[PDB]
Amino acid sequence: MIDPVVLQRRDWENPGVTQLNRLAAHPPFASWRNSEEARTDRPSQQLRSLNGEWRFAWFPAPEAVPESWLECDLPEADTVVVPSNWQMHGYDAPIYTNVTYPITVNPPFVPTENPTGCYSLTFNVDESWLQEGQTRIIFDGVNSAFHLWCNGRWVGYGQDSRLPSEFDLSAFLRAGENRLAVMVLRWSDGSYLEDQDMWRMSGIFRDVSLLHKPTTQISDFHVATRFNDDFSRAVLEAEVQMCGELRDYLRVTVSLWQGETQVASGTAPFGGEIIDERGGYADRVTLRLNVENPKLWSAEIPNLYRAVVELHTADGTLIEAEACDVGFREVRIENGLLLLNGKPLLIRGVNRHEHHPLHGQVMDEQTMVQDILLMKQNNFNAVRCSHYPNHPLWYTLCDRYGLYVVDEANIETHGMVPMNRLTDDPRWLPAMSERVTRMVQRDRNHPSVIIWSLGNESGHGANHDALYRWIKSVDPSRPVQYEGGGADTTATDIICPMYARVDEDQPFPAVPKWSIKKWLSLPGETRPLILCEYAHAMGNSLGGFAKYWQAFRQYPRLQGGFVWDWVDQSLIKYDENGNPWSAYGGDFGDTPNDRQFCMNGLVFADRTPHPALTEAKHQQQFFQFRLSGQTIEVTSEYLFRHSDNELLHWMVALDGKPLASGEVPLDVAPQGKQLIELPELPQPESAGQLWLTVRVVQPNATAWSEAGHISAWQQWRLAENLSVTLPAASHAIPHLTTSEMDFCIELGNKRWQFNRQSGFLSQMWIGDKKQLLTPLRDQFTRAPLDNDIAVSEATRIDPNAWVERWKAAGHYQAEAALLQCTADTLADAVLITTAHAWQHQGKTLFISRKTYRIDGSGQMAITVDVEVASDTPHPARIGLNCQLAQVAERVNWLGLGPQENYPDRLTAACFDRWDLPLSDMYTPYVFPSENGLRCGTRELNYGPHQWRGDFQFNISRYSQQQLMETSHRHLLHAEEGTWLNIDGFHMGIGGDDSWSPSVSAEFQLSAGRYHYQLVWCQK
Amino acid sequence: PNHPLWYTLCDRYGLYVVDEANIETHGMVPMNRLTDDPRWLPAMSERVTRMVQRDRNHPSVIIWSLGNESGHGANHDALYRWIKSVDPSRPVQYEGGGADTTATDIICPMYARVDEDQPFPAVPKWSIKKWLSLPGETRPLILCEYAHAMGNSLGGFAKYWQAFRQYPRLQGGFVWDWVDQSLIKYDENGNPWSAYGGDFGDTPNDRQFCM
Ligand SMILES: *[C@@H]1C[C@@H](O)[C@@H](O)[C@@H](CO)O1
Ligand SMILES: [Mg+2]
Ligand SMILES: [Mg+2]
Ligand code: NA
Ligand code: NA
Ligand code: NA
Ligand code: NA
Ligand code: NA
Ligand code: NA
Repeated sequence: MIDPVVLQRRDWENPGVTQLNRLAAHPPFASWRNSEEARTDRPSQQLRSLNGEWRFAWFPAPEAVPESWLECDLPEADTVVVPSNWQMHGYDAPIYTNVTYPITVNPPFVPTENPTGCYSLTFNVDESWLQEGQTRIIFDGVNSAFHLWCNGRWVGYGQDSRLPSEFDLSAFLRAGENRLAVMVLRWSDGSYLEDQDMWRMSGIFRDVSLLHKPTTQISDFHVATRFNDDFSRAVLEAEVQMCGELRDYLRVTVSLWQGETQVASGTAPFGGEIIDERGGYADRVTLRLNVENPKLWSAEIPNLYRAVVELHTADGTLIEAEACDVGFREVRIENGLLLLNGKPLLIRGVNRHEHHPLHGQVMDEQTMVQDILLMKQNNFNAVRCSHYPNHPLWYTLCDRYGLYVVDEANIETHGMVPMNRLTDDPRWLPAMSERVTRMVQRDRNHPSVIIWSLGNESGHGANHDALYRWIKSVDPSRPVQYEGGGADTTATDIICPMYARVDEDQPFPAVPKWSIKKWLSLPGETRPLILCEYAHAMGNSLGGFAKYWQAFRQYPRLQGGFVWDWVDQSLIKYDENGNPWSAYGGDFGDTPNDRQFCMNGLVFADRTPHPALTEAKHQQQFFQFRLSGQTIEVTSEYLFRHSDNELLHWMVALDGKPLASGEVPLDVAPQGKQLIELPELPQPESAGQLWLTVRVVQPNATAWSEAGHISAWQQWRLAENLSVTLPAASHAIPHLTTSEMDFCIELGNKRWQFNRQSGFLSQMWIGDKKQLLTPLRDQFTRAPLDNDIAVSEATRIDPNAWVERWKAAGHYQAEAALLQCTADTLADAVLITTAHAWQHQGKTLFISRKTYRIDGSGQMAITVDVEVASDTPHPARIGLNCQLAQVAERVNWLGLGPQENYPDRLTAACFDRWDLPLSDMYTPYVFPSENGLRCGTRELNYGPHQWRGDFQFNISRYSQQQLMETSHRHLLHAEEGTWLNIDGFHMGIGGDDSWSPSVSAEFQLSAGRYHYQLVWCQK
Repeated sequence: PNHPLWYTLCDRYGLYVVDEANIETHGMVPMNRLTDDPRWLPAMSERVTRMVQRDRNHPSVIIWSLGNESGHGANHDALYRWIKSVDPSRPVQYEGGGADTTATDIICPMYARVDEDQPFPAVPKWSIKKWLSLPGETRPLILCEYAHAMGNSLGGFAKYWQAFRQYPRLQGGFVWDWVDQSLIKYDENGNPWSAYGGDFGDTPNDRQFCM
């Protein structure tokens, strides 16, 4: 077995040892030996990728690894791609757990059965690399700890899954063929700081590379940009550090480029200013470059310069060059406001994990770019790196596309009891400090990073305070935030709670979540408030999103938040027929697990939007609208840019029929206003409601959007002319036929049947074709949403959860008892009158009283009046349902759409005539629930049927019962015909969080008495 | 940190104590080379945290010190905040990097003179009366070392005390120092004599500067 010191020391069970022989952290290097190549950011011959086909063998523990593996390839090993997580190749199971550690909590110890990945690579090194200078290896991401060997000799050890580990291999390599051996441990003492709510995987999951640096080398460099009061003048200050022999002829030149133009330059020998009694840094120099009228960086306009750092002899010999993109911007908190370039930010943010449904936690350029384009297209301007430093390319892309970044240390100890057990313990300070300090050393030159975060969900400990102060000391250019221990501790510049509600206090002992409006004004409080997590987007969610944005806009110091979160953490599995399906917690034999709680995204794992995404896009719009008469007032919420790629399209329609349209160019200054006078509108021919819709279209393509991109919209009701004309009097009269079992009504080809034992319409005919597969009955329940269920930890139930209260009240079990069923014959109609009581174990929950009026024109008017017992939990819905025999291709409606919308999530929807394929009327949430509702609907058309009134509906091939009984979307089967759920009223979906009741009072069905009417006819 | 009995004796006899972390990197160039280096933060933190954990219940300890002559690095700032957080009962002081940095609650220079400025670059030793009223300065001033008692010395001692008594915010200081670091050697006849640097074959050495 591999030995002796390595297995003896057990460095992976010691928080005092987080590395051996690891090189110092630093900003991204490429060691260009040509300055023009550095400037253009073209590939460097001194930076080689070792990604591709490696050899891999799996072992149950490090003790099981054979000693021979160190010297030569194992025959039993396989050839696999690197980077990769070994769970994704099927070597063992990924584990989904939220809070509870995937291992027994016994710090610093891990299980003796410790899955061990043995990676190896035979590769070539050219003689030229070994004759001179330094050859290092860089592992961007290894999860969670590893020992490294080169050509059979031990090199070093590393921890922290989310930052690069670098080792000098100069003395280990030979010309020609070389062999790396990497023993990766799944569990280590590092795991105690990696308890993020996500899939627990392992392996070499980020890039591996070889870097060649000269012996005399740039070892570090920091770029700062400071400004005068109006940002018309800047000073770029670049501190550069060298390693190697100090020499008088050595120089650094820092040159600043705007495209092909060099805007500034400075050259100096080494030797910093005196700093104390012993002198200064002889191995450092600081260059100061004056920049007049700098082009400022923001998410709105991501202006970048190129800084080239040249290490050279005085007489002109370049030793090496390094470089970075530079964004001129100031981030500061002043008078309680987070300012960027002097202006208060409004953070339209989202948390984003590094997740791919096929490749797990391995990130690629295409996916990153896809994510960024989708975020910006949906009006996000900010991302939180939940909850670890990201793949290095992410920051480069955020610099270039323009997104504000919160860079977050890889520290989460959520499963500890209490949460701060390790973070208050000075014995864990060393391991914690490296996760903070090495992040700052790596990422401090990226303009996109505007805020540092100390980690996530690790309570508040003294270690947090120490590292807070370390950051403030080494980098005063960026605020520091941290949510743990109450979101407003001494370790944060920003009040940054998770799931604090807008108006409602949640006064938990020790760590209350105050109403965000209340929080700001607590005695002595002065800081800005930006939620690190809010609007939990789990399944059918984002109810109440508009309430946050209204408050964000009204309150200066409420400066936004980061939605939780971007993308469902579902993984692809394959069934017996090789068909892909989306899996969640427990689907890999992983146990214990927290099931679907890993799926909280605005988008599906494949980046298909959830309906909630449009709600986010709309509330995060950068243009605000008001209407007065026929004048539209457009207000810009851009801070820096003019509206130079925007036109306003307007449209007036009468119940879906276009009356007039037109367009006006937008010419709005940042924070400015523009008045748009609409032309005189034509008088409507018919009766009904006029609707004005405006939309902001971007005529030109950008780096992040296509030509014609819609960025903003708004609707208003204009004039309404109420119909005062009586329908044409029909000559025909429907006939009533009575039996003991049934009332049958006939009118031409049309027939209705009411069952006298049940009291419901049991059948209808058009021609002599039956229309119903299941009778039309009241429905007071929905297939529970993730929010209704309100579970965040599989073993924990909130008795106050809506699903728990509905179940215990017997809402799902309640049986309809007939009280009345009579028939009457009027002058031109047959009138059926019914009353029902729903009861559970002697308690009447609901009473439904109806009339059905069928006239000579063939229309059936259903009037429904419902009583709900005041002491039963408010019902999910008050409506009717039936299974129609007809399966049609299209659904046509006049109401809110086109996408799924609910009462507390309908601001993004527009009133119009919508026409979709039936399949679009179902939302494929991975965990199935009530879905696909559209609200404020006045007319619905499906095949031969038309329903009219003022209702909410959903329509699909899946019953509420099936949705309720099915755990995974791939297990759903289309039922015979089409299930129609038509509601007079429907409860909000909530989502302020998904583990407690979160539906606001105004969206609960608490009125006790409810009235609605539907007219059912043939089209 | 001293032998544990020292604090017990200071508690019982009555002496105010500045308990100081075992951190001095005077010989580094510049002096803060290690203390501004995040890789040395772990080793440094233990010298501070384990001192606090040991001595925090002693009433005689009234002030914590982050060490001596190690310039001023970001590691001092972090450890300053660590103490402030874990023990709000005692001020934290530290002289390195100019005696009035963000890592000290007390302006605590060594060998700053009463009336005479010593305007060294980066780390000046202002007149103590002047130091107090520099623009924005509010802290008390207590010299961590003053009146260097080397051989025939302590000239001008009365000047310090006159100033300490006149100025409220001049709250005294700690003389350097208590006892000559001389060692006993024996001559050919076995008679004892007082030895200093260099007398043991030790080289390089700084001779009598230990006394
Ligand atoms: C905040 C922390 C994050 O990692 C998630 O656990 C989220 C709930 O899904 O809460
Ligand atoms: Mg360890
Ligand atoms: Mg967590
Ligand atoms: Na605001
Ligand atoms: Na989650
Ligand atoms: Na425009
Ligand atoms: Na379900
Ligand atoms: Na005094
Ligand atoms: Na001395």
